[PDB]
Amino acid sequence: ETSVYLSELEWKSASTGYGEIQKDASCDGNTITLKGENGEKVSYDKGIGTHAHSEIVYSLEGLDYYDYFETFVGVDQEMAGTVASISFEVYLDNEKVFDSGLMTGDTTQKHVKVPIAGKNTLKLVVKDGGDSIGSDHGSFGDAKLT
Ligand SMILES: [Ca+2]
Repeated sequence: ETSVYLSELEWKSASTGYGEIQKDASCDGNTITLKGENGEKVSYDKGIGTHAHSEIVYSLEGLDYYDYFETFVGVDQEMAGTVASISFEVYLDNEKVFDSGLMTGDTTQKHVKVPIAGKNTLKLVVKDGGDSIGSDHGSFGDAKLT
């Protein structure tokens, strides 16, 4: 495969603040949507939908073929207009490689492209923005190894 969506992979472990970690859907089971730079929604066919506090861990064993982990991140726009407040962190082995800082409902999505050469484990974290988990629907749009 020229690219492998995370939603094709099985995780080593996964926690979430609500429900199921959803493959190719938001945590509420909708098409994943994030806030675009034009103010409008951007919809994603593939991705991972979860809820703060969430930690999802993937082994990269047998996936050393790929150069980058790539995803868009943001508050899932099913929660536009709410108190949603989260941050995204990405780890490769035991170091943080991406940190969005605080993102609320109207915060434009961010793109992640981090190199995975020589790494064995990819960990995705969605934190609760320092308040509560209320409305903390965080989605990884187009999340993939490529
Ligand atoms: Ca929050």
